[PDB]
Amino acid sequence: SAPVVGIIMGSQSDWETMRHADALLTELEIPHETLIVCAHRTPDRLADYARTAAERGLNVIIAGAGGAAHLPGMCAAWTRLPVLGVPVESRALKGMDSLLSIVQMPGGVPVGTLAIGASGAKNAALLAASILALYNPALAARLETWRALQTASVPNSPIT
Amino acid sequence: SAPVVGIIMGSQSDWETMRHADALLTELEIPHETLIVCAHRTPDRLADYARTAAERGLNVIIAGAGGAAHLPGMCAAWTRLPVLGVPVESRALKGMDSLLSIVQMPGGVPVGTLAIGASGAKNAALLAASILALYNPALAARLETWRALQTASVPNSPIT
Amino acid sequence: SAPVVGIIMGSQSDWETMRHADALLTELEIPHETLIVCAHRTPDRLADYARTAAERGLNVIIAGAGGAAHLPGMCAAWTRLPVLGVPVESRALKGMDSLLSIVQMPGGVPVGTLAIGASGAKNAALLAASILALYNPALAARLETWRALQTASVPNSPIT
Amino acid sequence: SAPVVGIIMGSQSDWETMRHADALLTELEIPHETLIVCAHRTPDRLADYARTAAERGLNVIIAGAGGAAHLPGMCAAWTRLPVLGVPVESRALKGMDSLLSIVQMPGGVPVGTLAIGASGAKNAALLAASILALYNPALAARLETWRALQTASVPNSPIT
Amino acid sequence: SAPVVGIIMGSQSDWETMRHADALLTELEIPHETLIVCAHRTPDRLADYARTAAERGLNVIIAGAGGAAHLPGMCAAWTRLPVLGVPVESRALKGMDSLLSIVQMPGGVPVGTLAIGASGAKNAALLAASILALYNPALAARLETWRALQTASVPNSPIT
Amino acid sequence: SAPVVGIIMGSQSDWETMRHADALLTELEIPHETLIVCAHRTPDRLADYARTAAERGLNVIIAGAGGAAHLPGMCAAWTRLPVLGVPVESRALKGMDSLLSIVQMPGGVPVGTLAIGASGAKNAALLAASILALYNPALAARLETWRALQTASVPNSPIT
Amino acid sequence: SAPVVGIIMGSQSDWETMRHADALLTELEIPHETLIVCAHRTPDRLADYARTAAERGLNVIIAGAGGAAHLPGMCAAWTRLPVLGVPVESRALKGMDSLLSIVQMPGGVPVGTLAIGASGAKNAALLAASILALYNPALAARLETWRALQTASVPNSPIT
Amino acid sequence: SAPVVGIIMGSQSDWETMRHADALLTELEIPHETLIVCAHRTPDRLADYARTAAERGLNVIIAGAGGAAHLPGMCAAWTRLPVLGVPVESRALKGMDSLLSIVQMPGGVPVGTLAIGASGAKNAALLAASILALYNPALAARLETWRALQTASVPNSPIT
Ligand SMILES: [Cl-]
Ligand SMILES: [Cl-]
Ligand SMILES: [Cl-]
Ligand SMILES: [Cl-]
Repeated sequence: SAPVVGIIMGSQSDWETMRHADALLTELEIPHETLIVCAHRTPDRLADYARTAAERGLNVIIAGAGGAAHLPGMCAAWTRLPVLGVPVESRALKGMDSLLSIVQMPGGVPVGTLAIGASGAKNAALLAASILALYNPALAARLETWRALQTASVPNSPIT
Repeated sequence: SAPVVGIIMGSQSDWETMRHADALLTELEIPHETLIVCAHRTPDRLADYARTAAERGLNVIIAGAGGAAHLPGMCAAWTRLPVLGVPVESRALKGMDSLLSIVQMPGGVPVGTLAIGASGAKNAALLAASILALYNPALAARLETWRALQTASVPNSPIT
Repeated sequence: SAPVVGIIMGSQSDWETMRHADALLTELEIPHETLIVCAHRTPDRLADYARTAAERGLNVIIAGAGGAAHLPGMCAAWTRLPVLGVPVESRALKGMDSLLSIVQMPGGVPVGTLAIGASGAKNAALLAASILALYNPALAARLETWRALQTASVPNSPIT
Repeated sequence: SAPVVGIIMGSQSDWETMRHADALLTELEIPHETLIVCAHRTPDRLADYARTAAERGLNVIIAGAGGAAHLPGMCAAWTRLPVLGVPVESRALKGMDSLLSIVQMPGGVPVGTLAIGASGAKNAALLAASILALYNPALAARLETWRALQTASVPNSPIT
Repeated sequence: SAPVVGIIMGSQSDWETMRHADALLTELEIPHETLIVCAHRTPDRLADYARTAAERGLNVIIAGAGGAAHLPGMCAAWTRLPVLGVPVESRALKGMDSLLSIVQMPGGVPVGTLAIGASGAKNAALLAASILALYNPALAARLETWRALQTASVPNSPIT
Repeated sequence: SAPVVGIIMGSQSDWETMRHADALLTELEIPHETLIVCAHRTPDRLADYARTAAERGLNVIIAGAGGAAHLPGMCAAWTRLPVLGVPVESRALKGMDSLLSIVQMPGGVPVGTLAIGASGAKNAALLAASILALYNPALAARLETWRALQTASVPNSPIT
Repeated sequence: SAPVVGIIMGSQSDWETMRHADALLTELEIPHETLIVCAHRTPDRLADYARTAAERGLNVIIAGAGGAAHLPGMCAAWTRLPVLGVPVESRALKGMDSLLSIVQMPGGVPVGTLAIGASGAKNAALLAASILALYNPALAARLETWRALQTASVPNSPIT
Repeated sequence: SAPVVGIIMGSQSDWETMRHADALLTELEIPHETLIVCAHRTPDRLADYARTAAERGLNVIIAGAGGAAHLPGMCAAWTRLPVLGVPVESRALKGMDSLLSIVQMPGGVPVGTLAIGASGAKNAALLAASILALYNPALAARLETWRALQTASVPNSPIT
């Protein structure tokens, strides 16, 4: 069926991180698309992607980028849809540049930001799912089952 | 009308920041409740608030805290609703402690984090609006008007 | 005999760090328990653990967590017992997120925080021992012997 | 009555912060002494203070310092009593130098570290109280009352 | 005369900083335009400004922004002209977010970044002048005079 | 033909980073020279290099250094030419010392600073090319072709 | 008497900090000179000052600067005298840029670095005194008196 | 002959760094001693070492430590001799805790601080040599020869 979440990232090297978002949406049976869109090298591609997202039926955009990470913020500038941002870990500054470049958006143009790295990618997918679950009772039930299994699966003591 | 967004904050001192979220929801005519809930000083109040949020009809929770800011994360631990986190600027570390203790959530329990301070409070309310707009056409139109006015009102040159 | 110290951690991956606390309590013949309790994935488990700790005869809780590290702080919210916090080293931010998330507790709910990593785990055990030694003369004598041996064992010059 | 807690600080300028520890111990009626002891300017005063603390009847030492804050760590070097460290906010680096120079102790000589500033001073006194409460039933009851009042006094909504 | 340098900034609040660039270009008699252009609130205004800059006769663009400062980078995405970036000091993080989000550009789309604040604004105008001076002899002479006066005017001893 | 760009660096160990600047100038057929000049070990060599650069026909200087990185700044003190600075990644502080040592120049003596590491070296070359392209139509055409190919070469989706 | 210590600083604004070095040398009756020398705006003045320091009879140089603080390091490049560096507190980054750009010198050209701000200025003068005291018995006695008075004058308890 | 420089460090693991100081003193034929002295585990050893250093004929102390690095500062508290501090690189925080713990000494008790790691150890030795060279003409000549060879040995271009 048509995608309701869009996962976008600046480059192939981002995929090692963003694949965890993709996996989780697939696990929760959320139809989505996964694309490369680079804010600095393909800025017109980004403009077109973001401003047509709503009319294309997307409900949430998950965007990942590292370094001077402008992809989530510029996506949000062109869409009214909620945009979730994943800071990709950078080589020198370990994602601190990614984090600050994404989370520190000015008032008026939001990006809901998740943790640096794979955890943030997973949680962007989960946050997107909790948003969609507000209107989709079947997904809401799957998400509840997922959260309940997570809780039940935590062991009671460590292995030495 | 029954609140569909809950704004919670750790203390009265957070209100200077979180009032910007409250004002924005009011401007967009989003029914909401605005409460003090402290993860450390009132942990049972928090548990009850978060675990009953969904059955009370809340759709999104906005949570603001500073320092070792645990309020958004522990709220997300007890609800399947989307939780948006606002790092409140702390005295010594200028909200960097607030930011890291909110954004760096483990995979499995997300918090959509906004900028440190008033800007983040305003954006949490806007992000909450964009989530609700997915399934409220009248609100989607008002949000569209809000973003259009923001864009159109930016001056073309500085005043000296 | 019944445990007087509880060592808790969010996950198996924390054990590589927290095992040093366990080893030291065993060395000093301090009866203890070692458990996994995750603040975000098992928040009700945490609530029950912390609020029954005193009646179960625990005297000190040592809690380790990394990233948005909320386990020590939320433990302290539910118990009047002293809670000692160990920041576990995180991948991207090297435990700085862990450290700030733990040490920056608001006035009214304390967590005595130790160094990032294995050193902090060892010192949490030693700090717990110095607390217990205030009422336990045999342990006080063992601790004094331990500190004295540490001092006597420092070499006078390096090996080239 | 003879002091069971010693509060020491590097200088008069630290008092603005450490007075919060003094006030809390007084509120809980914990006999204590409040002194200036500087690791760098009065190192022999420090050596004598710390090495005689236990035989003088002290149970816990609370030590506050800023900058290259060596007072808590060197105090712990000379006593087997639990030492709690308060990072005082420094002018330039806002207590980040204070924090790192206190919390990052080597394994073998612990300092239980609290938050930067007044909050950390208050919490050091509370942590000291929770330690003493383990073997003083009357004090344990007063601490229970203190925490219960803290929890109950948190307002339910912000004042505008 | 037609502008050969464009100074753009995200908002009126940036003017306190960017006015130093404007004053310097005026002092050196470099024809320029000074405009407000916001990457997030006016992204289409930015796209148009940057993509037409060269055909409008601009030679250098100076762009100032704070927080998640995306203005210089997105400007460079759409022009082949040299873009110089001025990190504006932000309230919470003192321009460290501004700095990292401007300087850490991916290979392929450069931004020549100057210091945080007024100094960086002044230097962006001076750097723009040194670029134009390469092919404007009269301006090169005025810049030489400017640097010579700067050097010669430094006092030999402090005034008390 | 005679060099119009000078690439300088403090040591052989900088070459692993600065070679990317060299490669890009060669790709764009920009005549250049590549030298070692160390601000601290050969300060008179630096003084002579920088103050004769313009008369030798250089148009732009690209300077790379790490740690207490003073080579770009001191180069700029002695020339009126535009100086572009590349922070070389340092072992302990990952180039943060390099970055701050270079970008934070006082008003009056500019250094256009690029990203930490290989990306910054590549972009210094590209920034130098965009400066030269202002007066050199053939190079301007090559640069435009280069930017256009960069944009066209970005893939549309990632490889799993 | 001829100066044996040179105090140099980048600008008049540094004097608020460096006056503490000047006052201390005067108190200890160490003949000195106090001058403005800026690495970036007056690089030839710096070269001449540093290379002639030893033949002019100077024994120690104290150098203060903020931001990209290159003054101490470039001074050490041109003299074999010990150079002591004072990081002056900068507006945005609170002297962290000053600190890193001074302390992180390459092996081969040392700068003995003191604390950010007035404390570092005072300590640079004291460190210079302790160096001169090695071969001036009268000064060694005055320094001994100074340190003894410092130690003895520390109060025993805070004033409320 | 009797040692005139003392190199001290907290542990064997510091030797990997401090060996570079030792090597350089030996190269310059400066008689020295090299010892382990740990501020926290052997505080009385430190007190005795530092307060007898001058009467034992030492002229300069070089002290290295990592983490909460108190060895240089506490050494300086007990001696009037110049004390040079080397921040040893720490595992989690890469020596930033070491650096701040050492350099941020309060006014009145100086530590001349060098770079994090091997470079700082080498430069502590060189700084110690420049201090001793003020009174020792033969060493002064060796140091000048050493500095001159360093300068002459810098290559003119990199190897590809
Ligand atoms: Cl804003
Ligand atoms: Cl508080
Ligand atoms: Cl300036
Ligand atoms: Cl001070």
